[PDB]
Amino acid sequence: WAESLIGLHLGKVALITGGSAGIGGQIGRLLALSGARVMLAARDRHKLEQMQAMIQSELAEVGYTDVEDRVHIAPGCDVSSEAQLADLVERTLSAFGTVDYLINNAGIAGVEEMVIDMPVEGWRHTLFANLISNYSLMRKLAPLMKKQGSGYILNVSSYFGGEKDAAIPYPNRADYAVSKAGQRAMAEVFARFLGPEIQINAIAPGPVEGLFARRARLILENKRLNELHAALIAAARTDERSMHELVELLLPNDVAALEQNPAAPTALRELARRFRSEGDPAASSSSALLNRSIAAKLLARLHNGGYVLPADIFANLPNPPDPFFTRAQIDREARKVRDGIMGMLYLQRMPTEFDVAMATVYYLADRNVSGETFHPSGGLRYERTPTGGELFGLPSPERLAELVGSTVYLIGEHLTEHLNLLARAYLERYGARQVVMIVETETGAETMRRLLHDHVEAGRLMTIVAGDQIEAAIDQAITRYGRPGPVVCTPFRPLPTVPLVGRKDSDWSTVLSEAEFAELCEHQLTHHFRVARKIALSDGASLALVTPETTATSTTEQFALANFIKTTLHAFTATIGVESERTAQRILINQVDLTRRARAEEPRDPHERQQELERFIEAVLLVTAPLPPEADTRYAGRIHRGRAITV
Amino acid sequence: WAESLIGLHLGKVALITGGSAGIGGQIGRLLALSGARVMLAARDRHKLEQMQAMIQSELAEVGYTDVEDRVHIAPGCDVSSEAQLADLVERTLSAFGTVDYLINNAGIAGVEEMVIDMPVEGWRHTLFANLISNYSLMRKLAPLMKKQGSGYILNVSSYFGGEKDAAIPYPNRADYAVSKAGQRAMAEVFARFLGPEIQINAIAPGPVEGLFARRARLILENKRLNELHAALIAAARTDERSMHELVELLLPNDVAALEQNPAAPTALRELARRFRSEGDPAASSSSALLNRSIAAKLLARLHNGGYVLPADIFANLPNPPDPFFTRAQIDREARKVRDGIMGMLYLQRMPTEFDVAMATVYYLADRNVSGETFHPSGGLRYERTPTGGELFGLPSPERLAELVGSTVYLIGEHLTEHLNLLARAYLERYGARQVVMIVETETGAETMRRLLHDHVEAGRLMTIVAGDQIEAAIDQAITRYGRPGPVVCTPFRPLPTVPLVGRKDSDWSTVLSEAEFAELCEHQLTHHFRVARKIALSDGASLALVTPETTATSTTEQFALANFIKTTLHAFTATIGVESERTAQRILINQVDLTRRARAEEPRDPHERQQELERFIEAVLLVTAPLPPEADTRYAGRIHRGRAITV
Repeated sequence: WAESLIGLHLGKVALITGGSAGIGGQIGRLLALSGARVMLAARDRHKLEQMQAMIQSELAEVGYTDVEDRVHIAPGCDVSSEAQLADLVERTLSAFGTVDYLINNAGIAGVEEMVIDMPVEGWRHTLFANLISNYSLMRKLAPLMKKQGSGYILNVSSYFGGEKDAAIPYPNRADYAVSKAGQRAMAEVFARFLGPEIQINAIAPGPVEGLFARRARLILENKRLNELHAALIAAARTDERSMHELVELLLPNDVAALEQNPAAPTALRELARRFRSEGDPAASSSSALLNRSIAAKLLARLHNGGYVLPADIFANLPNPPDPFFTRAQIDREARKVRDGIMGMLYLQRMPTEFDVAMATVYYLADRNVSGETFHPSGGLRYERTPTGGELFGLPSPERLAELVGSTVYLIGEHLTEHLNLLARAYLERYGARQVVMIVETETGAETMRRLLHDHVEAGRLMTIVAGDQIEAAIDQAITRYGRPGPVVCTPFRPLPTVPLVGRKDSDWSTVLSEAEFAELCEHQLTHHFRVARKIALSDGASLALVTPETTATSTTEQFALANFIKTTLHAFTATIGVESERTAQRILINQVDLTRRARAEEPRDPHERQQELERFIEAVLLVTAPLPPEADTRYAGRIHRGRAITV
Repeated sequence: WAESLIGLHLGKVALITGGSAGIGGQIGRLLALSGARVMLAARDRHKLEQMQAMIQSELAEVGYTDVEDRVHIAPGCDVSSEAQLADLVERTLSAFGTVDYLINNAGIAGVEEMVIDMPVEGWRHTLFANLISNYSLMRKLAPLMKKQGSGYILNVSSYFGGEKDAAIPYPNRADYAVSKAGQRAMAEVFARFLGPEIQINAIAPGPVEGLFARRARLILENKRLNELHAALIAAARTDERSMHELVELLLPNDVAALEQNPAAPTALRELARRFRSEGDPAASSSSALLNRSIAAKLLARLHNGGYVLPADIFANLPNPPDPFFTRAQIDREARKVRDGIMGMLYLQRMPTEFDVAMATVYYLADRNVSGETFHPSGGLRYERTPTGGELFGLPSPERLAELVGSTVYLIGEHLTEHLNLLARAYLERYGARQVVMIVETETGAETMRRLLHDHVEAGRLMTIVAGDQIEAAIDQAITRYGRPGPVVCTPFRPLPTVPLVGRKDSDWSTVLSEAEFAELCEHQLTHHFRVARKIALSDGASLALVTPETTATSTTEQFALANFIKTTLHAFTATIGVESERTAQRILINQVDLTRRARAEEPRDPHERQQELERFIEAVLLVTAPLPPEADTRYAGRIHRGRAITV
């Protein structure tokens, strides 16, 4: 079976991260059998030593000599740590000299929560492990590749990272999806810079063959949380009771008593009815509203949304008797998950790690591909959200009427003209009651206060300085000015103008640093994640995520980084749109792109510029004007969530 | 170099069409060296015999025996002929029994004209050779593959056939592009049906290494045609002279005299000035307007657009002295073409046919991919048009004002509700002067006349029966009711409901026939091509191409065929949009999709249905309301052409 493989990569040196198991271990194995010298990096020394032994034993069996010189390991390697990645590269270059192939395979599942349950530090950790690590190793190894005149960077992404012009929603996995999309986007935008000496591609395997009760149980506990949270948020909107008083109705922990209470809000009585109808009579979840675990995670959502409740509100919650969910409900949801994955597959057969690695090692022999995403497995039935539509007009007069009397939050700093035009559109054209302008710095606040002096003097434009504490700034806005209806989130920072690759004979000293690439992710991805999380938790009606602006005079490097961010953020927008849709959250989340693919598409004169700024206002109004609630059908609801439009 | 290849496909039988040369000859060669038995089909016997000899000689050299039994040829095989494809399959199955791999490689360049210069029979010929041939061979060979429990269909498409969710405009190549897109779309939609026994994928190589003066000269002759045609059409719109009288200004064939004529229309005097400024003083094209060849092709455009001119109008045109274009202008355009192709490549190196075939033969070993398009070469800088945006509202009141007093042409038959709602929107809401309803049959005409009785009785709705003569029907409309402003083109026919695959142990007697697949292309692709060609030639202001309707009750087979058509037509729309943009044609051409990917996205109740039909009217108005001509900037012009939106 190895006959077609032996000799294919003879003389090559490969670094494989995550090389102790999974597809990474198999790529390491087959590259070694193909004749490459390999460094396998991973955390667990013991698993790495076993993999190294098996590969060395197989090389000896097919007739390699000095097998200890052909397979090295780098144990205790956590790719989320920049220091550990520098140590990995020093260890690899000491062992083998210049790396030919960087196989950026290492990956973690990430937080595995909905965005509104996702710790900000957990999201950042996923980006460090899964995405920033891929740039960091490229930044250290590409200079040596360019100097020797050849190299290959392969980022191991996923089908769930999307594809060119299409995002793939991955609910409960936004951190992972964005990381996977960023791995592909890095190949798409760096290929022109790294050519002609270096190839950069991604692989995006689908599901591969590699507890299921415990996951099905978490799905059911998550559904109970979502149903309770959505009804409490909906009730609080139109009831005179505070959220504290609404949550008190839950404390007897009695479904039938909540359903039958004529003074309970309709959203809570209808929910109680659903718990009885859809419930298993042998499950305590059919007669009790929640348990302490769901209660704690619900209280965290409410607290994270600026709702005022005492920390001990659930201290005396009656404990429902086991089972909360029956083995029958848990097993039915587990079959639904499993059957869901198997029904994705056109070929009705799960690919093996071995088969994917084999297709990958054949693919690495191709010298005429860069910027591409290879699907070593595929044929998948799954939802996709096309991105990059440019032909739109205004929303309906019915949706625009819903802006009258509204509280608008605008977030930004660098895009002062956009922010001014938006504030004035919402206030002067569409009868918003007030705009809260949330900027990064006092200097930004003063720039906006001078641009909007008339509305400031009239009490219609309030300014808040967020710095690096956007969630506390939004809490200040909720407390002082009221919860937001429409929200527009622009980036505080412009894109950097440093080189993305170095001259062949240079040290690359000025080239985008590992720390600068992290900062890019912080300012252009994490910023929107933090706002989306906080705004959804705080019951905002709508949220436009706005990418950085490219113009006819942007540097080629700014175009590359802009498109990196635009592609990567599409994964976020698509995922959180579907997560929100499927959990009955009102909020509409969509993306408005100020980034284009090519300078030739940008406005060239003042007239075309005016056209562009009018399209920007139109685009933001198209995604932020709320749906009159009768129009939020299943059909219209899916259209107005998780989409991106290009100005 | 063959060491990794020998044994990879041992025991397989492959049919390769176009197997005498190019990538096809190399795939044939490398599959044989890999251990496959191959049938190579092509037209020229002599080239096939040479290829067969070289491959047989190389097999003998690497140690195969009985090499005459391993490489057969099928000369005189024209894949555009259904009879010849049946003969090919009989010949192949006699030689080898069941085919494992169908390599649908054969392809022609096609007409290589803009749509408005493309004979309808030439377009049909391209579809027969390049697309319908791929279904025809699959229809004959898949039953045997399914019966034996395994098979592979590979369609050799092109990067210029686009990708999932993105069309790639290929000006002067609409027939080729649509054929290439259809090859990919066939893999995308058939994979679920052909699984699990059969894999179907496409390959989409970019430019490959495989007169250039003569092509550069045709580019310059084509530019002169386009500039003259655009100015005559523009002038005729707002001058009281007939096109015949406008063309008389050209007969002295004197650039300076046309520029200096104070009574000549501004569009023609400005064009004459451009010919002098941009011209080579040593070229006769700088002092003469045209030559007999350009004159004949111009007269054909005008005649094909229903303009009345005598056939001999150019009989006495003075012949400009050679050179019309200097070697200097021809060589500069040839360098521009060449440099254009080389500047597409991130890797700055042209892939070889050998390298692409090698990557392809490795790819064929992967058993876990279906429905995919593999790029064996790639890393290309080129324009793309994302498709499948669903979030749009109405066009601007300024664009809607431009509908007042307009002549609207609606084409269709099956979608009677859509046609009624459109006629009534344009007439009752947007003050169109008249609607010409162009249907296929008398029964369709009578259905629409009864639905629109009020507007019929009032003289606002005229009905024409086109049958299979849509161009003559449009000529009747021009003559009797005046040239069209906005035009909406819906398909006459619904999608068929026959099976797309047969049961394993059946003869497949009821499965979509080769003739039925041709008819699908005729009704759902050629229909829109014929209308686009005729409407652009006839100076229509705008054209919406509308795909077939899928609903929550469409058969799974109708969803597959709908999506086939939607993807394939996107290639057409994107190509003709850019062709029109780049040749200064006014007309706006865009696509409105009534087809969705999945039944779950379709409306489920009467309310969602009303929402959907309102979105349809909005979408058609968004692409058909003309631009007030000051707004048709370079920037706004590219936005409003070649796009697709999904209702």
